[PDB]
Amino acid sequence: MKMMFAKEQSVHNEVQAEAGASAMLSCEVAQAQTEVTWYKDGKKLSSSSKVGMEVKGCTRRLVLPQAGKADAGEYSCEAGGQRVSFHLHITEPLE
Repeated sequence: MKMMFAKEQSVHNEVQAEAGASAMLSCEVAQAQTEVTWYKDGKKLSSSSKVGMEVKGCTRRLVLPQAGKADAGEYSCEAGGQRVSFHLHITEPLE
């Protein structure tokens, strides 16, 4: 049991942005680091060539430095008892 409590990165609000903008919805577990089944509406998690999905030793972080039209939608994450609610209303000025 480590006392390294990370700053709460588990977003839970509705924020908008532009196309190619930088959206950030990361989930960090500082307790019984349980695997969390995360999914976004429109973005399918692959390797890393498309979006910037990295796997942290502790939890996982959904870094998307290009919030686009196809990235707009609702984000639902089911963590060990905790959850993330991040609604991104992105714009389409680019492509």
